[PDB]
Amino acid sequence: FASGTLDLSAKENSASVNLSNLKPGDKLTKDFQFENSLAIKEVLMALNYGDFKANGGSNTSPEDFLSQFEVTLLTVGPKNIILDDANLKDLYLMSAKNDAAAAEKIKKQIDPKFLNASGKVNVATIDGKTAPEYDGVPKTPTDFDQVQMEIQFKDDKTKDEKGLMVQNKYQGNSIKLQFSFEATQWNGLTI
Repeated sequence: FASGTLDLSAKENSASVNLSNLKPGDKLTKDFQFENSLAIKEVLMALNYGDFKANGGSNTSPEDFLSQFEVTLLTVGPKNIILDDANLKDLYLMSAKNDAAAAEKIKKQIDPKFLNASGKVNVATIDGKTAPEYDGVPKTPTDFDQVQMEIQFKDDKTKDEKGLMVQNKYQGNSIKLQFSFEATQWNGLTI
């Protein structure tokens, strides 16, 4: 329940998540508060992954395991839902590769006001609105909303011909995630 502090003045801000010893339905939650007074327009989130291990589970595909997870990301001023149960594979391909087909899957749900041309997602809001929605910046830039992230192992509940839970193919699997957060100037370049 302890929030994480991302100092936007820092060179790189990233948060890692270890997905290990989980079972379908499990959720992981983390809060982030930004700190700054640089002229920041956006804070762009992207996802990377790695270190997949089968650990005796029948699945040996890193991507298939990744595809079992969803992320909900919101900001708190009411709560503003930016990403709602976005599939982690789709989010990886969009935000790491700017893959167009993957972006289309996310664009099904997301308000394009949060989507950066690069494929990364803007998570910097002030009372639920992005900074460029405002008519200029005050002499002292307002602190950005708190960010809340929820990662869940989706629970299919599908059985096969043998009556076994199909998602047990992932039993034992582990993988590591890293979410990056990049502050941008008002011209859109990294600070």
